[PDB]
Amino acid sequence: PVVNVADAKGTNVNDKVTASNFKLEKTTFDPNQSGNTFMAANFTVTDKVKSGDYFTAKLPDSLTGNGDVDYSNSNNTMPIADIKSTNGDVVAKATYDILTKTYTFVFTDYVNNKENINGQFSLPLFTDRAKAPKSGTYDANINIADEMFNNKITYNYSSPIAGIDKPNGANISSQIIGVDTASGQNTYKQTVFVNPKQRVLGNTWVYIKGYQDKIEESSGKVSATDTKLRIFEVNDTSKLSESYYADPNDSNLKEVTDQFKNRIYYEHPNVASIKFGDITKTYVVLVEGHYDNTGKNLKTQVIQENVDPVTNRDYSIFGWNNENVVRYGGGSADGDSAV
Amino acid sequence: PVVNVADAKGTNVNDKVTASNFKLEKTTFDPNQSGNTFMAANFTVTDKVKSGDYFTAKLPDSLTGNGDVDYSNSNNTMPIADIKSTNGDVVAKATYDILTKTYTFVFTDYVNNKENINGQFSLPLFTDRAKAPKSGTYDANINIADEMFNNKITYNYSSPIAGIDKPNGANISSQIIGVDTASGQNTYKQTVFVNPKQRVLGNTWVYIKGYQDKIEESSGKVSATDTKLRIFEVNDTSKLSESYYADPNDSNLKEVTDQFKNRIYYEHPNVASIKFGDITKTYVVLVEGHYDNTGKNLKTQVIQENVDPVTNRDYSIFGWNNENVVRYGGGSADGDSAV
Ligand SMILES: [Mg+2]
Ligand SMILES: [Mg+2]
Ligand SMILES: [Mg+2]
Ligand SMILES: [Mg+2]
Repeated sequence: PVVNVADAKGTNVNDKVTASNFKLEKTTFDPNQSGNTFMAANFTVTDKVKSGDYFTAKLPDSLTGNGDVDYSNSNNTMPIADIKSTNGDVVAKATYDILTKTYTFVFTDYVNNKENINGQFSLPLFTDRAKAPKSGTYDANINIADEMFNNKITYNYSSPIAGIDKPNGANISSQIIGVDTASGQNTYKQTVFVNPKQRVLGNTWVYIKGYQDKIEESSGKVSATDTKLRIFEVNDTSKLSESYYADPNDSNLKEVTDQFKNRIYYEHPNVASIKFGDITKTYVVLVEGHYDNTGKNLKTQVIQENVDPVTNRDYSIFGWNNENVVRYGGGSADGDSAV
Repeated sequence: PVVNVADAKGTNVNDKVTASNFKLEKTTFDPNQSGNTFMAANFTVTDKVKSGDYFTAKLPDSLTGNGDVDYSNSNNTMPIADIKSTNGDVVAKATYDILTKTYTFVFTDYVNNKENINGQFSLPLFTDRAKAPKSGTYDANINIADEMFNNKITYNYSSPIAGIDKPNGANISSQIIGVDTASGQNTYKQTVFVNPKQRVLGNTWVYIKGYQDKIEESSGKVSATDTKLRIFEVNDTSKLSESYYADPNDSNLKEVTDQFKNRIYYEHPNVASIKFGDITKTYVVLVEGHYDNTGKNLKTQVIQENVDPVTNRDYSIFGWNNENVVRYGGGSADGDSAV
C-alpha cells in the first residue's frame, strides 16, 4: 500500500546545523509538584539551505516536550513557538511530535539567499511519567542536529503512598497526568491510588470530586455523562509507579471495572462515589473526565473513608488535592468558503 | 512633517466583529505574589472582510497585557499567540501595543472568500502597577470590537511595608516589576523600599543581592558595570504605592542619588552595598540591572541592617526575597543575504 515516508520533505539538513552552548535550567525536580525544566542552545547553519529544509532535536526516554498537556486530540502533535528574525519574520516553524519525541524546525523563505544564519532557541522539558515511573536518576541525553548533549536528571516524585498515620487509617492519592487544553474537547486524565498503603479497610468509600471546597472555583465536571472510570486491582504495590502513570493493560493490574457496575454512584453534584467495601489490596482508578469553559483551574479532590473491618469502629478519612491550569493563550477561528 | 496615522492600514473592521461570551478567570488577586488573571471571549465576523482587515481590543487603566515582562527594548510591542484554523493556518496575527494597551488582530488571506468566520480567543491579563498603585477595587471595563464588557477587579497587594516587629527594627521590601526576556539584553527593573516603616535607624546598611543563598541558583548579575542605582527620599510614605511602581519624577520623591556617590560599594560578588547611615525617612532605590544567560530564575534578596541611633546597640536585620522566571520559549535567528 505505497512506499517510504522517512519525512523526506525538503530533506533533512541536520548535517548543516551545529548546536552549541547547551544549557539546562535545572537537573533535579518533583514532577508531582509542578516540577519541570527548560533547555536552551545556540545553533549556526554551516552550509547553504533552502525554504523547506529542516533540522531536528530528539528527546531521550526520560523526557517529553508536552508534559501533562495532552495532545492526543490534536493529531498527537504539539505546536511550538517559532524562531523569529529581528524583523519578526519566521526563520523556522517549530513542531513537536509526541510519538517520536522529536522537534522539527522547518526553515522558511527567509533562508533562501542568506548566509551566516545564526541563532538560538529554548524549549520547556518535562518528565516522561511512563518511562521514568520511579523516583531516581536517569540519563537525559538530548540530540540536536545529530549531536549529543549528555545530561542526568533526578526525579524526586512526591510519594503517591500517603494517608493517615494509623495502622489502618484512610489513605488515598492522585494526580492529573493529562489535560487537553487545545482541541476544545476539554478532557483530562487522572490516576487515583486507593489504599496505596495496602492496609485492611472496612466499609470503605472513595469520592472523586471535580472541585475542592467551592464548586464555582473549579472547571471540573464529574458526572455520569462527563466521567468514565476503570478500576484495577494492584498485584504488587511496589511495582506501582510514583509518577502516577498507569497503563490499563499493565500486567501488575487486574481490571475489576465490571465488578463495580453497581458500586459507582453519582449522588452529589460534581462527585462520583465508589463503594469499595472491605479491601486489603491497593487499587488504581483511571479517570477520564471533562472540565467546563469558565477557564477556571481544574481543581479536584479525592477522599477515602472507612472504619475498622473487625470492630466496624475507629473511623478514618483522608483527602488529596489536585490542581492544573487550563489556560491556553491564543485563539481559534474557522469559516466556510463562499459558494 | 507629513499627515494622519490612525492605523489606517487595511481599515478597522470592529464594525463587522461582535464579541460575546466574555469570561474572566478571577477578579481578585495579589500582583505581588504572582497574582494575575485571564480573559476569554467568542467572536463572529458579521460581514465580508479581507486579508489586512483588523479588529481590536482595548484595556482600561487598571490592566496591562504584559504585566512584569518589559518590552521597552522591543519597540514597546508584545508578541501574541495568533488565532489559528483547524488546518493550523493563521486566521489572524495578534500584537499588543504596550503604549495604547491595545490588541490588534489582523486577518490573513484565509479570510478572503469565507463566510460565517466564527471563533474565540483568550489572553493573559495583569495589573497596571502604575495606574492601580494602591490595594483596592477598580473598574476593569474591557473594549472588544467597539463593545464594552464591564468588570471589577480587586487588588490585594501584599503590603510593601514590612520588617522586624520592634519599635525600631530593620525593615525593607522589594519587587521586580520589569524583566526583559525577549530583546536579548536581559535587563530587569526592581523597586526597593528602604525603611517603609519610617523608623529611626542608626548606622544602617542596605544590601542588594543578585541571588538568595546560592549564587549559582540565580541568573542575577549585580556589579558596578551591570547595575545602575538611583536613590530617592520619600516625603509622604502613605502616598507610596503598594505595587512598587515608583516614577523617578514623582513629586513625592526627592532624588538624593548624587549624595550617594561614595556611599555605594561593590565589596562582595553579586552584592551592592549601600551606606545610608542614620535615617528616619523612607527611601526608594530604583534598580536597573541585568541577569545572565544560564536561564536560571532571577532571584534577588535585599537586606537592611542597623543599630539604635541613641545607644548604637540593639542590633537588627531584615531581609526580603524576590524571584521572577526568565524563561522565554521560542527562538531567535538572523542571517545576512549573500552578495
Ligand atoms: Mg549537525
Ligand atoms: Mg493489605
Ligand atoms: Mg463590533
Ligand atoms: Mg522616621
